[PDB]
Amino acid sequence: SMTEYKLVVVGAGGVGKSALTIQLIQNHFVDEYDPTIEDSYRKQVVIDGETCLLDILDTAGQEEYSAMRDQYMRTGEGFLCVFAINNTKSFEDIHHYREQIKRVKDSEDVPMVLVGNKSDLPSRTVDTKQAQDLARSYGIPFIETSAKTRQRVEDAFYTLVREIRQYRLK
Ligand SMILES: O=C1c2cc(cnc2NCc2ccc(O)cc2)S(=O)(=O)NC2=[SH]c3c(Cl)ccc(O)c3N2CCCCCN1[C@H]1CC[C@]2(CCCN2)CC1
Ligand SMILES: Nc1nc2c(ncn2[C@@H]2O[C@H](COP(=O)(O)OP(=O)(O)O)[C@@H](O)[C@H]2O)c(=O)[nH]1
Ligand SMILES: [Mg+2]
Repeated sequence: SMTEYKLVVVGAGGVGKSALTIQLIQNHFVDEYDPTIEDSYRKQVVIDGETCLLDILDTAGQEEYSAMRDQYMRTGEGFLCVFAINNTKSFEDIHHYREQIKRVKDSEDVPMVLVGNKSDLPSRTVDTKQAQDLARSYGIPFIETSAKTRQRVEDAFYTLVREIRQYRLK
């Protein structure tokens, strides 16, 4: 009695895609993780009484054109779109990742969660209000996380599972 969920973590270089994924799977914070390493991680968790197998792809994709990135966006069921709260450019980049995914899916309606990572850093440049407004405009949840302190790390991934589960009924 198990359900699979294929999750893809996307976002600009250095926002904490790897740190978030490794904190969820391995319960440690990576200080200086090779920016080019792209790996999948599988873990069983219980969410809302369901035993879930999470298959998570940690992407490191800054290529403009990539057959393999199109393939993982076709295969992925839900997308964690991560920016860093101290990097305005990473926040502006979200629009481009969302557009790429909608194009591959040929759908305006795709399970996504907006994640503002590095909430432990004091010098914020992205107002929580702007991030909430962007998420509202996309019709998706918004969560602020810290891969360093584990704040809302499970919540971000488990919220994305909940989004996928609900879309499966629509
Ligand atoms: O070759 C790709 C790999 C496989 C694929 C896509 N991108 C991959 N790497 C990222 C990449 C590679 C080349 C490139 O030019 C651009 C991006 S795939 O579509 O054929 N397989 C997918 S899509 C996917 C989603 Cl959407 C969610 C969860 C998944 O597990 C998943 N998978 C299967 C695993 C992908 C693992 C990333 N890899 C390798 C696989 C082999 C290895 C070495 C040993 C075990 N892990 C290194 C990582
Ligand atoms: N302070 C803080 N640093 C973080 C956080 N997440 C990641 N980092 C750091 O930011 C850098 C980039 O993280 P990484 O996970 O490699 O980013 P990726 O390129 O998106 O995979 C590393 O130096 C991490 O230690 C966070 O929540 N808080
Ligand atoms: Mg990385």
